Amino acid sequence: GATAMLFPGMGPAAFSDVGRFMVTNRYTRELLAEADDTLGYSLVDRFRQAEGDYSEYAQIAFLVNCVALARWAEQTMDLTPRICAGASFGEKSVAAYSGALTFADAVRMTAGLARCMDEYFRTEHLGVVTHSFVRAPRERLDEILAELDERGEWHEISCHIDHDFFMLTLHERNSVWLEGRLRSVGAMPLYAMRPPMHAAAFGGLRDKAEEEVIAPLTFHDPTLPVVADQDGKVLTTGDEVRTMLLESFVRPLRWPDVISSLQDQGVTRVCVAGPDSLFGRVGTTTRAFEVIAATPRLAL
Ligand SMILES: [Ca+2]
Repeated sequence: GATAMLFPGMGPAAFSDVGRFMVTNRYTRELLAEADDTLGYSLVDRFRQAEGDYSEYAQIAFLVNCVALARWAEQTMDLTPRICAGASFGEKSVAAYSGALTFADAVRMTAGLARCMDEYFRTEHLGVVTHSFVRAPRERLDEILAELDERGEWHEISCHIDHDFFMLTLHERNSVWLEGRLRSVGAMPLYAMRPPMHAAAFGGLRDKAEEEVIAPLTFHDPTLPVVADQDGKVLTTGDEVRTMLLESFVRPLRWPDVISSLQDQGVTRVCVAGPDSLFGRVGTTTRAFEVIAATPRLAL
């Protein structure tokens, strides 16, 4: 059966988890030089000093790391991937990986989208945050959402990851409460992310992103097909990859559709390229495929 290259969503991490990998690995070093030129700054140095978990600098560095690990894994393990897919942030990585964007343009886009989101969320949708959690069966989830409904609290399911694994976007006045409620029913809160992602309510952000960051870029046809993360559709053109990146703002990630599409495409093995402890480990993926988890730790 076929091998697919997969790019994870971006979780929070410390510079400390990857710094040594970044400056020592041959593949990261080449992409960093290209990144620094594009950006006009030393990414490693800015990332080291950065605030929070999702700075512009941490996002570009995650880009660098995932694409580096994909190349490293192909070469060192003689993978000849036939198809690829990215989840959430990983759409940006797969855009680079598939050559739908030059690596420089992918860095430009990633930086631009980071700044665009930062500016948007500093004057719009104030207080919105995205929560990731596991061991939350959907019926238990639905109970929590029905309690939010009773109090008129806005929310959207931003990611469907597994049967019991989701990301929920809502107002931060409900964050601590949600964490408690999840723990009440045996679920496990993982992390709270800002900027938030994937929500019908983010149409004005999609527009701004389109105008300021994405419209100016030249997309190229991918060198291999790309399975969209909104719905599992197989994509073969630059335009489709562009559309995917913009749809990402307003449609949820549906990882089960990505996995079942890949099964339908005759995939039996996947490599998950990047610092990840979610996408390479979740049952949705492992129940379907043999997984290679190409992490900084494996590469070292
Ligand atoms: Ca209320």
